[PDB]
Amino acid sequence: HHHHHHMVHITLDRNTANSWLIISKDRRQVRMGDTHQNVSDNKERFSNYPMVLGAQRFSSGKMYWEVDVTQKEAWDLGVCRDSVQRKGQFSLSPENGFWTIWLWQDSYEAGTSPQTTLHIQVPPCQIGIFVDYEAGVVSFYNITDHGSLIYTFSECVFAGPLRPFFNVGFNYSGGNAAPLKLCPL
Ligand SMILES: CC#CCN(C)C1CCS(=O)(=O)CC1
Ligand SMILES: CC#CCN(C)C1CCS(=O)(=O)CC1
Repeated sequence: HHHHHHMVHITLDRNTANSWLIISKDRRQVRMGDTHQNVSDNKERFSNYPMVLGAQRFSSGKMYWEVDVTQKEAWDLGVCRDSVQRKGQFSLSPENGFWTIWLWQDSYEAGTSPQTTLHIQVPPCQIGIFVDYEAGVVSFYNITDHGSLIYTFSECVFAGPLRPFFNVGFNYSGGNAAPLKLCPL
């Protein structure tokens, strides 16, 4: 792909984080802590899952960023509406305002409803995410495999401002403690 020139500097919004997450001082990395991180509750925090939003809001244009997923067993990545549900249980779908892919139990899937099997020959260590607001497109690229396409959501109905979306995943296994990291431009 040739989307690198639309690179944007993403930072994480502490106020949206699940209360177990630890966001680095530079707001570029997030991981699951082993307990509640001693923050007050607020209506923005994702309550049921280890999720956090980027601070940036996008309502036009073309945007590109990259996320490091090295040695993780489970994660979700993409974009979502600013108005997505924060509390209780919900599925990651375009109907609920999410355009995402994930790794779960040794398979990669796109967050359609129902979910779509992805075909990845080279497990990615970094993911590129491209949003074209006007065109209604969200695309995912395998940076480890020379930028190969993973998945394109087209005919997207964003229906609001978009935020970068992250899920570090649970760590029931003891094998998923590693952080998500926003990679430098
Ligand atoms: C099937 C599947 C999948 C991957 N995610 C959509 C979930 C999000 C909720 S969760 O509790 O973080 C488990 C992982
Ligand atoms: C956020 C949240 C939650 C659910 N928890 C009580 C734990 C979090 C740490 S764990 O290792 O994922 C086991 C499940």
